[PDB]
Amino acid sequence: MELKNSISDYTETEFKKIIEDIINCEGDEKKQDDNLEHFISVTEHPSGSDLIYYPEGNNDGSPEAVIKEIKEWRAANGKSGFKQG
Repeated sequence: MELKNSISDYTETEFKKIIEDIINCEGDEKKQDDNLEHFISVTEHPSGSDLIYYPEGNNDGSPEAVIKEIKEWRAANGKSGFKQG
């Protein structure tokens, strides 16, 4: 989706509504796919959907641990996470 063209225009909680969008499925699979491009796009986070469909043991499998790994990946990579919340 042609949403906020970067993570630093996201906040952690706007990204939650996208990340929750999918986990719930506010949609028809296709809506998750349309997110899932976007979830690469803003993030640069190389896994994409691997944090969502193949999650590991840091992961709570909720929208929380992905937001975390997006913060934590971006900052570990030296990059901007979302907004300063």
